[PDB]
Amino acid sequence: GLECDGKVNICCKKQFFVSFKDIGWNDWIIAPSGYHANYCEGECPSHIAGTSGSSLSFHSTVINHYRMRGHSPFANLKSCCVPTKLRPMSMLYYDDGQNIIKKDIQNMIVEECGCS
Amino acid sequence: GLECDGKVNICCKKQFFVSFKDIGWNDWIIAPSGYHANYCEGECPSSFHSTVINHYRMRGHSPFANLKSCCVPTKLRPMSMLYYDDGQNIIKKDIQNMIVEECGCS
Repeated sequence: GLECDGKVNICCKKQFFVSFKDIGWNDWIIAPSGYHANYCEGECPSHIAGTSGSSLSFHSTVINHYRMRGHSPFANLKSCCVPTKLRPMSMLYYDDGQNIIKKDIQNMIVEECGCS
Repeated sequence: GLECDGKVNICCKKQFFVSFKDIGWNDWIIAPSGYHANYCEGECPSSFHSTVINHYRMRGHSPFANLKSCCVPTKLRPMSMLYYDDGQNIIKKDIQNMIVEECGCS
């Protein structure tokens, strides 16, 4: 996907450092202390609706069929800058099961952004 | 997530069938003849990742304060497709990101 930079106002990927101390979950999360989660933000004008960087999925291609030619409700449904690919991250934490757990938690890190 | 009925106002999956004959794609796509593509619709009012973003938005934090949460696909499934290629060979291939399987708030 696109990453933000000087003069990029459309949907793009930016950094976002998560501190577990800062949000008060350092009591249950042992490791890591904080990590690069990233995030997505910016305008989704119609000429990039549904895209994920320089790819357009098959699903997004069907939706754009309807949107390009103004069918309802697809002509109206807004397009939003959102993660389209995320990665898991190993975490060590206290869980209710009563104990300390290590496991890959899915969907922790934004790898690619796209327009819904 | 949820599946839309006509009652729940929160983000849910809307069932939506597409015929390839209908939209003119059946000259390239041999099989299947259509499928349930589905889509997302519904409010995202007041994912680990989305979770942490939500935390900061709820504080007055000038990064995420104005960042709107949207109803978007959170899982998509592949489907087996048979189609002609740019050399008119019949190709059988799993195509990814064909079906919206679940919807969530961003």
